[PDB]
Amino acid sequence: KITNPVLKGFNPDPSICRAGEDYYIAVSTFEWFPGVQIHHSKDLVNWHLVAHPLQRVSQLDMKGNPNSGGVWAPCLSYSDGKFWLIYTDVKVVDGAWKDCHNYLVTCETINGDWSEPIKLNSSGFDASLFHDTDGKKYLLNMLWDHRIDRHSFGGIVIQEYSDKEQKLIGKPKVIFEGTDRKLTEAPHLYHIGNYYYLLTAEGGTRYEHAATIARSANIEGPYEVHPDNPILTSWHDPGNPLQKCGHASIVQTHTDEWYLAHLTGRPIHPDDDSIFQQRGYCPLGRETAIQKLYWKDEWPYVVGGKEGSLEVDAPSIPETIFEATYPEVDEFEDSTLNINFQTLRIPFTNELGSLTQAPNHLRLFGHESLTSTFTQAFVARRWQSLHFEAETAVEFYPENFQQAAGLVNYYNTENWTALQVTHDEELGRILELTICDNFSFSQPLNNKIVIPREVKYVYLRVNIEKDKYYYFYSFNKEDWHKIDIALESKKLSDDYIRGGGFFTGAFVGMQCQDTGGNHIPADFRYFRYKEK
Amino acid sequence: KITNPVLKGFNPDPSICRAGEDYYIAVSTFEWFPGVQIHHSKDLVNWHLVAHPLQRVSQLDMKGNPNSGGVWAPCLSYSDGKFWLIYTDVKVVDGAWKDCHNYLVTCETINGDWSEPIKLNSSGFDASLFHDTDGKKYLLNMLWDHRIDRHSFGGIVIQEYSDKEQKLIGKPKVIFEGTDRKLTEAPHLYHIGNYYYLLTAEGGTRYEHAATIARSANIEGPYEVHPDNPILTSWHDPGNPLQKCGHASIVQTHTDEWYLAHLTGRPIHPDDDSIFQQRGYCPLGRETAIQKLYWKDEWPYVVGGKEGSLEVDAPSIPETIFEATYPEVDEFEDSTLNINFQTLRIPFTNELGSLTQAPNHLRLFGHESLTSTFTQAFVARRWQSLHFEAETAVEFYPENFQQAAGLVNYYNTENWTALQVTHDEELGRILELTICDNFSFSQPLNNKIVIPREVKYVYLRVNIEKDKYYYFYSFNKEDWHKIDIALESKKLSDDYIRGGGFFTGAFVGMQCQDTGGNHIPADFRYFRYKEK
Amino acid sequence: KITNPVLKGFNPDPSICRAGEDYYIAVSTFEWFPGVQIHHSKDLVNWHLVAHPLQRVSQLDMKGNPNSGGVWAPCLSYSDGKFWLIYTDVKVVDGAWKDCHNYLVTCETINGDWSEPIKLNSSGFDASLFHDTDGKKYLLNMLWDHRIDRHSFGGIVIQEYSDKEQKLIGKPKVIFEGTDRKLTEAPHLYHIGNYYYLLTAEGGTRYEHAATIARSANIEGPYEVHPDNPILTSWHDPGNPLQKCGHASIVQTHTDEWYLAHLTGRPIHPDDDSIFQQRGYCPLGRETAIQKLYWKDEWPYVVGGKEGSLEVDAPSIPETIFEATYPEVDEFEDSTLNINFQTLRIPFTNELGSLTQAPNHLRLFGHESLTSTFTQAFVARRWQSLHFEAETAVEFYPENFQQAAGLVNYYNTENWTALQVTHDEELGRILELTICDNFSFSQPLNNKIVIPREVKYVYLRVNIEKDKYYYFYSFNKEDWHKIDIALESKKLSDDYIRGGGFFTGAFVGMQCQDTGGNHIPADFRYFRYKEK
Repeated sequence: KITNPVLKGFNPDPSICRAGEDYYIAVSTFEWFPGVQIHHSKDLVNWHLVAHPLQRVSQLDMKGNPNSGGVWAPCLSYSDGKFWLIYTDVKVVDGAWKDCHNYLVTCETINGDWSEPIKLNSSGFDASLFHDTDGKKYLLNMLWDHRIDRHSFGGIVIQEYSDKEQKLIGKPKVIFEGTDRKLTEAPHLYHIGNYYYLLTAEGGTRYEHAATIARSANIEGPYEVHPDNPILTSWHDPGNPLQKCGHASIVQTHTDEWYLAHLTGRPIHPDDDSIFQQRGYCPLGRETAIQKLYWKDEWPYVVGGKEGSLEVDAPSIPETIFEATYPEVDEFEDSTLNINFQTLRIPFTNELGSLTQAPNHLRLFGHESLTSTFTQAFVARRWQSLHFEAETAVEFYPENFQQAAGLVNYYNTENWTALQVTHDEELGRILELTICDNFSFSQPLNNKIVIPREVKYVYLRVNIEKDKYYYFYSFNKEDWHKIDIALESKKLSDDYIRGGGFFTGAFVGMQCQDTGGNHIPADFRYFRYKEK
Repeated sequence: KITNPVLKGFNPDPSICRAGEDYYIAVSTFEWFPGVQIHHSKDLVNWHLVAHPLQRVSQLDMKGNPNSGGVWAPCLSYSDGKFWLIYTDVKVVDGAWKDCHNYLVTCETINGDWSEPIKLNSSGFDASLFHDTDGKKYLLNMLWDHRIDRHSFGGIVIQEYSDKEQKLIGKPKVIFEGTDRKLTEAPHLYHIGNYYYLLTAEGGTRYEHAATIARSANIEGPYEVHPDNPILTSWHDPGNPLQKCGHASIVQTHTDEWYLAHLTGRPIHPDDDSIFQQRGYCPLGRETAIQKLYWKDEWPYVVGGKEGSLEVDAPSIPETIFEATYPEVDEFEDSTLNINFQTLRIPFTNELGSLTQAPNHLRLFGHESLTSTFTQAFVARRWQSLHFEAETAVEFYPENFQQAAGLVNYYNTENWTALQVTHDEELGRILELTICDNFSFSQPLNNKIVIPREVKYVYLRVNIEKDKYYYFYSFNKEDWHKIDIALESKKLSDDYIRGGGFFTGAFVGMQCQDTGGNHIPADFRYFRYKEK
Repeated sequence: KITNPVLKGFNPDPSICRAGEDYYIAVSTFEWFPGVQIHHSKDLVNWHLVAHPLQRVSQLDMKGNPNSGGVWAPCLSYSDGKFWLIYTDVKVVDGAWKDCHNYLVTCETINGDWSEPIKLNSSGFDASLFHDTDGKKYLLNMLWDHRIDRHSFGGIVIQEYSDKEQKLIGKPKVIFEGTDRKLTEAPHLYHIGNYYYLLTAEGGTRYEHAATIARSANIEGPYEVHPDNPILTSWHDPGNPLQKCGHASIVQTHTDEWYLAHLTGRPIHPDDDSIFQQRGYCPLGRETAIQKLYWKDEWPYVVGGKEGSLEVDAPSIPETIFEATYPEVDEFEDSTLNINFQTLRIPFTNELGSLTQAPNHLRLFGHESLTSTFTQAFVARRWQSLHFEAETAVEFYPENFQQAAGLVNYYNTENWTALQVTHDEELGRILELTICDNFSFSQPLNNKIVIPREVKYVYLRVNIEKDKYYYFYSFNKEDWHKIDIALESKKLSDDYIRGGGFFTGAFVGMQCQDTGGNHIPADFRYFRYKEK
């Protein structure tokens, strides 16, 4: 009944919660704005993107943030008639430190105007708010240890949160130090029956990823780990469809059934290497899956095995399907950017672009290049399948070589490919392909593609076919020309990019840059996205 | 008479200009705030720091800026009864692109409140404003070419600036492409006699650095280069006291004498290598020197040779000495931070610290670590000699290992050494030494230094002795203890650090970090700096 | 009964074979001379080193061989009243190619004078001779594919060997391509019952190492893999005492019992990392272990699980213990170098040293440095425990700084530590510590240790304590002095050193170098080795 992944493409660190008969899953967004994606569902089978809480700079200011910084694992809960969202803003993703700050924002509705952030702490990421049955609230998070002679993951800390005083009270204390899997993080507390279940993620978000659970009669612990721990992991099984299974969250349906949401990666193996050595590449990044749970001796177990299955029995609730959140062909007729579209770090303002200046078009004013962590006029959407076709049409009249606009497949500032309309001093308007492979730049087209002066719209297309993708262009929307270069999809995956931050996924979108200072506009007639 | 360097320590890209009988030199400050350092002089022999124009976030927002980004070479000029300051904010310092934006701010006085920035262009750095004798103004700057098959330095461009419309008018055009020295930048135009002299810097800011000059009857050119070009360079002479001689600016005194301000580096040779292969390390970064000029056949020449001399004949103007801009021992009795003190990227606010909360103390509230490009509670000053002694006393009571405060010798987020008072779970308060060598972290003290509970102030000192420096500490201002580790000064130099940005210099200051979230205060009683 | 590892220390790629009621295991030696170590046993519990077949340059010429080159996995068999030894001489261990040559030498006795080599082929390493029940012989080996678009491991090839013509006949052909574990190598054929069992090693010699088996009615195949393959591997179990379990060989005792010899690594975890990410370091290199087998449905299985156990049931044969092959303190009274001692690449000749010139001493004439792949006067023995104490006494009178002699703990030319008596121009005789960490040299002793002129013998000792080892010295055999530097044992392990060749292990021995040309002698009075 439930077919995983439930949330395809870049949708990591799922935080599932129930509000009456409605189910929500908050996922990490990192540098993508607006921050935190929230999906909704009635039956746990069918889902749809409904909100992005962090829409204001006062809530989330990520200009200048390093790749894979910003919003890490979020925590969404429901209590006292409102939603509670705990999020982090990571400023440093490399080195001995991991400078970050945890905040809290609330809202009675999932898609309403969330409150201004309440400062919590900064001792570590993966902060989570636990609502105990006695009315008390506690904040959990991992402790980051920068000291040389100690492992960076110093354990799980807890501290009571005063709702009235809007701050953490008392003193924090370590309640769990993890198992031999180490890299203990993603703490989530649950008061079920006569025990307090502490759920954590261990082994890192790569292939050693796992979800461990422990219990204690008292909240302070010590916690005893599950007899068959980890309750979720596929490290030992490279053949399993779902990999990197960890960073989970538990939910009890209104039908008294138990499920476990968790992130996962579906890798491709294009190099023909030994899967045991080279586990694979995930262009779709880390996605969200949901496993079913069963109880035995007051211990939760994953139905079908700890590895995680693709097909899972759905709860006993009537089916509720939702309409598509995006049209196959977006004609930009609405004054609001489609919810599936996001910008880098900063909000989409009149400065970056407009949907009203040029009716039925997405106008993007040229700004900084694709290697900039500050201001990019780039509107993109996630790669939610390894078999799709994205397309757009752009009216662009560049006057200098520092002006380019087109279709761009992107992971981070150091990894991307771009097919843009630009200006050559001798040839005039040309269609150029630029590649940034882990900061290794190249413009492989020896024979530049010249664009006739009478061409109003330059049609750009990209076809993703599992391990490879190709670019196509057209001047009249009938005759398409293929750019004879088989680009590798693995180069836009979490497993390929360098750096301490590799927590996003491949994106495809419309972009315009003007490093000359003229902020030249680029008009995109439409944006098509169709999965096979 | 004039003893070079005139501006010691981190003071690169000098832009000298005359205002009546007053002389000013604006230098680059990069990530250090407030931006742009302006020095004043009457006789060109004696100088003193007088102002930092960019004090507001609206003028300069560098939060998140990469190391050596931000404020590059500035251009200070005087015309129409006011000062004109052209500055750049570089966002990207590595890769094919060098995303930056040029701005203009004015002020009738050198230390008054400068105006809000006027957007100019972004085609390249080293922007300069030229005031022609006919009342017309022109903006010069180097053209950055990101394209693979071409040099990044695409020549010198010029475009007329409309003072009335507050914007560049017409179209820009290349007027000079440089010589075989390449890396043509730092364009400065001067209308002297029957010619327009275009001064530029070539060969890069390292040891191949040079200053070239060309002339033309008309402003558009083409420009003919000096017959004995470059007019300034010591590349061919590794033994010359002044190295990296380039990025100059010309000034004509009120006594009708000509001088050439330029950046320079005074390297040390600690490794005992061949100076021809390994030219040396400059812990003091790039400093400012002034050479005397002489005319012959309508061409300027450097007096004493193009290499540059230490002793230069001063102009025929009476001597005017200035009082020290800083006390040997700063007791923090003033509510204003000494002008020689600067912070990283952001302004010094009540959030970061205070000089009023704890009278006669510099209170610093713990923030992010030394590896953060965002918010650091770090107040530092430049190393203006290779023979000095810096000292401070701090009252700190850390409760967790994520809180540390002390003395810190710093270059960038990846290169620094820190002697801080911190907390150990087993030992309590301890004095720890942390080292970040090109992002390689270490804490070499095997035997931790335990600080007794009754100790109110922990005295920290550092002695710089040319190629090496040592840390000292004390608990009662009588008995000093040496930390037996000979730290190398070369590790805090432009020539040692990795990355595309290596344009600052060594700094020494007071710091406090609290990655726990408590923003714990650290009280520094004083800050002593005494050169030998 | 059987306690693994049976062969401790550097003793990889075990090739077990039975000769009546005697059992032998041939292991790889790589650059160490004499080539191939052969151990003997009667009960499979107690073992002892008895021979090194390749003692002549005509058989093995490894002068100039790269680290971890030379003798790779050997194949020892018994048939027609004599022993057959297949060995390889690998010349290239990095890049697209792996230039090597396979040879065959025979001898009626295990420790007699083996014959001159018979050239076989060069298509790949891991050559093995199979003696079929019909009197026919076949050579097996892996196929190395250097071509870019294919895996280097091109499968298992077989070709009939003519004993009469002393050469391979007919044409070779691929009979097996392996499983998803890949890196298929170490082919061994066994004709048991109605099937031909092809045993191979897969997943590489690191932690993904495994032993796979397949069967076929006919020798040409195709071969069907074991239903629960691999039959041996501990990749999925980082907690297992035995790691890197692969490259096995099967033996049927005279008591009709089955056992499986295989290499294994016992890693230490000194960095406090996650064992799932960082599996560990093996200073003892790859050792040999023996598992018991059991048959079911004509398929062999490892008793106790595929991971491999420490305690294994011994065969039903009476216990036969052997006397120690080496004295705790070697006083060098015999004219024969102890069998446990080996030299690098070349044989121990009068040119390198002598046991007769200076009776009761091991005289070593100074030659090339420890970084030379040619001629080193270095006599060493393996580290067969992570808890031992090695000691020696040397009488050395160096006259120049290019002469040094002492105690050395070595892995390869780029990884070692040495405590040697040398000459300083100002201080005279001094004791210096030199370190080569992955080709990064350093002499960390700031205060040089001066040796008084009246000192005849300089006592040198080293204490290995699991993850760390320390050097000690003395001038009178009573008062020891500890060099305060905690050296890491992980730096002399297979998992730490760089390069394509990482197949040996840590050694400890006596050395003397004279890069001046004088070949200065160094007299070592004794060599002690005592395991805790």
